[PDB]
Amino acid sequence: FPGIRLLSNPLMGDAVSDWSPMHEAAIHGHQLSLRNLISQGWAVNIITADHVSPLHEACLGGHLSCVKILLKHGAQVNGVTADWHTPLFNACVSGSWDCVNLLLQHGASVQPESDLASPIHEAARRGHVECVNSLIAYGGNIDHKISHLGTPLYLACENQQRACVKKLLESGADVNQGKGQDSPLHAVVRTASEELACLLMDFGADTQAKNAEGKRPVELVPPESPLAQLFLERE
Repeated sequence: FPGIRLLSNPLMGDAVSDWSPMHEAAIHGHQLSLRNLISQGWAVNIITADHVSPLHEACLGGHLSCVKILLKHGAQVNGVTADWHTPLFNACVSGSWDCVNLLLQHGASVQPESDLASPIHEAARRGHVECVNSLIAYGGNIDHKISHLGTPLYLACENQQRACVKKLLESGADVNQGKGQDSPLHAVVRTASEELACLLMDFGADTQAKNAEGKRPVELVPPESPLAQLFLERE
């Protein structure tokens, strides 16, 4: 990339490689401090040994004015850390829809290449509905299914994000797409989440779908449980 790097010295660990005063200012939302460092000739595209830029940190803190000044001075929008995080992913972590919108305005890719850090999944799993909204407005696939993770719907259910599950279903998410053959309905009955089971069913979940073990959702609940009596009622 076109930018300054901070290298680790594995033989000299006190030597700084994991931070700088630019990162320091970004993480704490000190945009005036960032201004001063920039006017002193410090690059905004400066990455730690783990490939973290000040923009990554500003986004993680929801520091909108810091994001703006970094972007103004050429901060890379789509940089990926050693953990595959993009600035957009980090904004989704923080829940700052303002930061998310601004990044998307600056052409941030809605769906980065590493399915190891999906913004829409992260937003959904955290219940950040506004962030989910912004991603969809910029082309994000509400049903994007990742191997060994699932859909945003599946993750929202798994993390008990009832308001988010409701919003995803209201926005047209496929009620029946989960993770592999484990539909969202299977997953929530297994955890005995009656709120989520009824919500999913209200939006047309398939009570007859079979999972990897060949089992319908009803077969994952105790026969005397209130869920079982609901499933039986419908059959």
